[PDB]
Amino acid sequence: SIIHVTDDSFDQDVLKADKPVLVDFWAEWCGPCKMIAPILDEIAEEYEGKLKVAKVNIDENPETAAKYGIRGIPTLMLFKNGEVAATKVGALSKSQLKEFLDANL
Repeated sequence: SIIHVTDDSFDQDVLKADKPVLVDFWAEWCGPCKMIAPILDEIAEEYEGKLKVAKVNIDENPETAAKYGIRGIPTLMLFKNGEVAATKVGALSKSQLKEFLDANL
């Protein structure tokens, strides 16, 4: 399950979620973001009982990019309880992403 989230919906969709949310900050000009997209598609399904996946295009959503200090991408941020539990900057492999989630969920 993946949702596309905007500045206007971030509070509802991410901060008020009933499950942890992995936020993928991306943009069109980001090659590594495209390389990790299919991995996130798989992770979203495999972790559906544990996690919600959200995508935020940073060019279209400057408020959220500014608020969370998103400077380079890819950046992934795992939210729990309305707060950032962990941040990863730069691409990682599927196995690396699972390590990150398993430790930080």
